[PDB]
Amino acid sequence: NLHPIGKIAITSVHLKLPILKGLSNDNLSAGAGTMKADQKMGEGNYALAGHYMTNQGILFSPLKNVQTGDTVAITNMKKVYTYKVTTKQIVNETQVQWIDDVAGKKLITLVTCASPTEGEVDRIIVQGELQSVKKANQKNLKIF
Repeated sequence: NLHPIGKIAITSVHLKLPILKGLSNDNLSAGAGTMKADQKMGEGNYALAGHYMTNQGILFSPLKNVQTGDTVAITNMKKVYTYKVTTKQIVNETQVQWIDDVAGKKLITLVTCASPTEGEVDRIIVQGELQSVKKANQKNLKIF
C-alpha cells in the first residue's frame, strides 16, 4: 500500500527492490525512494535512497559490495534504463551535491547509511552513467 512507481535490479549484488516516490520512512524500509520530486528515469541525476538494513534484515546494504563497472537497471514498466557504476564513495551526510543534476550527463545516484549504527553520519554513494534505454519487453524485464 506504498504504490511502487518502479523496480531496481543490481545483479552483481543480487538486489531487486521496488522504487517508491519520496523518502517516507516506510519507502526507505521497503526499497529505493526517489530523493527529488522532479527527477525522471534516464534524465539528469536520478537519486534513490534506501535504509542500510530494516527490522526484517538487509535492504540497501549490498551497495557496499557494488564495484566500478557493475550494471544498475531500473524500470517504470515502459522502458528499462541500464547504468554503469563509475564510482563508489563513503561520504558525510552533509555532501548533498551528489544528487544534483550534472549538466550534459545522465546519472543514477544510490544512497544508504555507511552502517546500521544509531546516528550514522556517513553515507555509501554508488553513482553510474546511463549505458542503454530499451522497451520494457520479456527479454529486458527478465532481471526484475
